[PDB]
Amino acid sequence: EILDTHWELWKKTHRKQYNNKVDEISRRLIWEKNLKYISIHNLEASLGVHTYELAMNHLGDMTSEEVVQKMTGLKVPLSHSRSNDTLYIPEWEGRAPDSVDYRKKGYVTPVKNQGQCGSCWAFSSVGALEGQLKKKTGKLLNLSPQNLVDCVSENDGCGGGYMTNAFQYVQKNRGIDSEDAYPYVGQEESCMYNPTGKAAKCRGYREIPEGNEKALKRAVARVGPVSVAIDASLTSFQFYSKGVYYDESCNSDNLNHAVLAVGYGIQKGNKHWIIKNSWGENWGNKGYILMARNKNNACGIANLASFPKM
Repeated sequence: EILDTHWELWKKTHRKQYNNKVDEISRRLIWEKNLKYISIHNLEASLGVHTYELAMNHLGDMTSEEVVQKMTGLKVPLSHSRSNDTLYIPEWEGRAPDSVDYRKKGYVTPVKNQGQCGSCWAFSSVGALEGQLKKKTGKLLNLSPQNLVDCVSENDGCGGGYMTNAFQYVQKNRGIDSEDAYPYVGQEESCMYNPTGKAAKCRGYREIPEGNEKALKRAVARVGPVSVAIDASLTSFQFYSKGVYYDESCNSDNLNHAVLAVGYGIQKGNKHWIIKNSWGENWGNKGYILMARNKNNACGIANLASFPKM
């Protein structure tokens, strides 16, 4: 009931300003809605209606359609399907483990905050484009998603874009800078790539078969981090916190987010997919979210995946 005092706490805790009480008391009202949702959901879990738990994050004030409007970025491109093309990837008749995590392997890097910009496409590519720089150079550094943002003329930069276009670019341009020499700002600028700061390179990419969650599983185990696309326009997704994630409402045709599969595995009876995100370290479980695996292609986890070849 003392929500009055707390909202302030949750306010100060973050960078909540709200200049002019106009929107102030408004966002706070929405806060109560979400907070309300969490309460219910987390109760339906204790009973066993769901298999995951939710909690408040720096996105309490915002709303579902909002984030899906200013913190996504995916831009499903034109046709490409073939299943025998040049960039297609047909795993070889070998064997795949039972569970892998590319974090314990130091193949992944800390999570960042794309911010209020459709930099998901760049943050997603700048992730797999990293896991390789480790699996070939042995040294893992943090590339720059900004680089692509204001350089990949074929992508709406802060306005939207795809991944197979970044891999293509980073390559065709002869190299991608490094966040250490081109800092992300989250606003769209002028391509100021500095060759004198090459961090990685590309020689092509590969599109994982369409739908094959099995192909997704082997690719990650044989190649490493894999840039994937998903449907992140659900309240359950936005307030995730722990446990495997599965909402029977996620759509396989509404792809609006691009994340990174840092491996897979099973947990407490349910399989899963370990995914790194770009919504700050506060979101979910320190930045990653366990997404149901081998469960009818939830949120289209294996609908539009791909990775670069260093």
